Amino acid sequence: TSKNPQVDIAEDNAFFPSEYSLSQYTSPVSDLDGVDYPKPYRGKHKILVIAADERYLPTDNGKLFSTGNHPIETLLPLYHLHAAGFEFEVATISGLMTKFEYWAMPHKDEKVMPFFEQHKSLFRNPKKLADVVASLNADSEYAAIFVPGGHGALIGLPESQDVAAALQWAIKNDRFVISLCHGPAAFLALRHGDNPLNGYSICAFPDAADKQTPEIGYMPGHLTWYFGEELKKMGMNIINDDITGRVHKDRKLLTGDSPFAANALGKLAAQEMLAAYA
Amino acid sequence: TSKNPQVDIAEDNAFFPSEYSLSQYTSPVSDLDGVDYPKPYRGKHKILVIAADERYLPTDNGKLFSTGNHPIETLLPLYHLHAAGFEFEVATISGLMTKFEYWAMPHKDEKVMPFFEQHKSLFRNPKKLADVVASLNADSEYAAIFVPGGHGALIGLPESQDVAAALQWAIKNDRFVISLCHGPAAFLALRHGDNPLNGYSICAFPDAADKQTPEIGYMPGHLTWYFGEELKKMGMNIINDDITGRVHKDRKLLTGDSPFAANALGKLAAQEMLAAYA
Ligand SMILES: [Zn+2]
Ligand SMILES: [Zn+2]
Repeated sequence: TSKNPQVDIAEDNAFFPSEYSLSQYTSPVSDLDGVDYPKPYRGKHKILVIAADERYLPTDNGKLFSTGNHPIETLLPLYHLHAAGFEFEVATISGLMTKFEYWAMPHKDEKVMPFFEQHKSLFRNPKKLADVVASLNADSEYAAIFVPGGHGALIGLPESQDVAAALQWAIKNDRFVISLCHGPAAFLALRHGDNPLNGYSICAFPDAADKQTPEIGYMPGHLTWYFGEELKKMGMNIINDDITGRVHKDRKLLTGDSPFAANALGKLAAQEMLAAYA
Repeated sequence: TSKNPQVDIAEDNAFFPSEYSLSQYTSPVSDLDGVDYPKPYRGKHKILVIAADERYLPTDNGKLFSTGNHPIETLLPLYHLHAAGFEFEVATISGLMTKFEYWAMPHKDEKVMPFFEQHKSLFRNPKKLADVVASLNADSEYAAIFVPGGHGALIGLPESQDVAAALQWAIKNDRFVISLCHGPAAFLALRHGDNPLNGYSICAFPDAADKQTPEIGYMPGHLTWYFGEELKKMGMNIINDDITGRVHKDRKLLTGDSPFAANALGKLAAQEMLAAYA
């Protein structure tokens, strides 16, 4: 199994992660489980998902990493939440369709795939974040904001005033905020302004790992910046410097360190949210 | 040469045009020529290009057409204009990178490719249209707005208030407006508001052709709507119902019917613009 990045002919000088990377970090079936919720939430609040509308990430050598939102990271936690009784809505800054890292799609998962198929339109024809934000008030029916990981979360989200307003609303209004892997990079939207996440702790994909993955061809080059240290400059605490599939809780801020943490984050979020709404 | 659409593995159920389509409508070298401008424009006005930030177009059968801006259509006219002394700037509604139909890129063109390479950053890191519009005034240094074709021009542009404001500025301020193929679909941004293009005539890709190309696999399905008739409802006149590589002029509105018209549109635009600015 080669460690060389693979060609994405759709774009100019763009690559998918190497075969080795894929054999070691993806699988045709997920580790989705523990989906037992006999007493589901019966209210109206939904999960607001802020997804990636861009697939290509430029690396330090000019090459583009063909990324986007991680399917395992996005789907598992929503599967648990949907099962727990929480439906979801999807939004992107531009309003353009969600861009997934399909090379990580568990195409043979007899549960995840049909769940994906039955909500495909929500991802394909998302709402424009700004439109959602304009209607926000203390009574808005969103029980939580979910920012899934995938390197696509590094594009736009970390510098969007819309994401900032959104996060500000959620925190100020005592709502849940869920994220994993690189999803917390969006929290950087709060720099230069009121930062209600100051002093919060989370786990996430460590910058240290991003400096190693290209060695195995997960990406065609190095990142041009690291969200970990920036978040630390923004007054946030990152508790891990490695990948173990762990999850963490700081009040209503629920996070995960990687796709290996997706199933666990689902359980944690479902458990925490059910208890709050019942 | 097969007439079956080809798979774009980067996306879910997305396809590039068939081999047949490509053998008959693309080429490793363009028909770029007649680039003779001994007395180039020596002012500051630039060409403002409004490009596509989305590559995937949903068809009537749920399948996605892997499109974007047509490289021949985009590059040839800018090559002539740049040669004529007019540099250019690129903007997209979202600010995300320009998405090209690389399957039409003349990868062996010893002129177009280097010209592309030397301006790549303008396409990759475009300005956000709204930002450009906010700074617009009668003295703004844009001699023309260029909306290249490609089916990607059908996404977002036809319903963007930013594009409407932009076109309104150009017309009201006696600037040139250039477009071809599906690029004029962006003119539909003017519906529901002041429409300074009412009564204008142009040539463009005929709806009739869009209803045939899928038969040869250029697209994986049929369009969900046709910009031709809408433009007609908006008070515009489309002079052609076929593809001949022709170009047309209506005051400062310069257009083309397809990629076969790109080289000619370049000459026309360069000629017309030089005469106006000198
Ligand atoms: Zn559902
Ligand atoms: Zn130049």
